Amino acid sequence: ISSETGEMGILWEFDPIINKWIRLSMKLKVERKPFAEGALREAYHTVSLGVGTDENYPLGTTKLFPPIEMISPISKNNEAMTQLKNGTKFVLKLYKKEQQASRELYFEDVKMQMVCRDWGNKFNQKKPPKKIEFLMSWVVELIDRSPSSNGQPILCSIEPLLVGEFKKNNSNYGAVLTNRSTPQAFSHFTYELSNKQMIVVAIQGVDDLYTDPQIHTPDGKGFGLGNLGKAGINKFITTHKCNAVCALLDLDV
Ligand SMILES: Nc1ncnc2c1ncn2[C@@H]1O[C@H](COP(=O)(O)OP(=O)(O)OP(=O)(O)O)[C@@H](O)[C@H]1O
Ligand SMILES: [Zn+2]
Repeated sequence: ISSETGEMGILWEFDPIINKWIRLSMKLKVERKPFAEGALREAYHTVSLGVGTDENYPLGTTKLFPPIEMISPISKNNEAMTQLKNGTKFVLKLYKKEQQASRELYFEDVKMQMVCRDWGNKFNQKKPPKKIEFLMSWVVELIDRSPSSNGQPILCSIEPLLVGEFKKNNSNYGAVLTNRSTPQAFSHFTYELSNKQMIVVAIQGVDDLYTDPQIHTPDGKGFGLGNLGKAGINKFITTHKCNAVCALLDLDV
């Protein structure tokens, strides 16, 4: 953590393999205006002023989210310390004018992204023609900012900066928006290999470095408000045509 000058944040990293959140602190400097926006969020260029521990910001005043038993007591090891080290340029995302964004939802979005990141590794283990990867994402509590009209602290999510032409390959409701095979085959892979317990769609990013994915599950629970359940899964099916990569992976037509 550097001096000076920016704003402090509590930084949360989820680690799927121990199934725990890792709580840290960082300092960051964010541009006043967004460089981009989509249906739900605005994105801002940001630079890291370093990552440190959470010692100064005691947890549990009580009523915790995430609850204490979901939090690692040790945080010495994490991705943030290298990927957001001092001087790193990265992206910060805020929900637009939010009504429906509870605290739990931000953590849901980050966890969802980490799950998708596991699916990417699993896809890559089949050695397809093009490997894929999902970016890290983290929750940040912007503790230096005045709480909202309702007294909630300001939350956001952050992720690495993608350099290149950002493209959306499918949506979370049936749209197939480019001719590329790998993104559609990856979505189908997740459906079949999960035994239809889930699907990853809204495959989008620069080349095969993806971010902002969306998972549908049949019960429609969790995975944020973009989880459209069976309906989302079925929409994907109606517009999906298998391609050579699906064939290479031996997926059912
Ligand atoms: N990591 C990144 N690096 C560079 N640009 C990004 C990155 N993530 C998002 N963007 C840009 O910011 C825009 C909005 O971000 P994002 O897609 O995460 O939110 P959203 O648009 O609300 O989600 P959706 O469009 O799927 O509803 C994107 O459409 C893209 O132009
Ligand atoms: Zn297919």
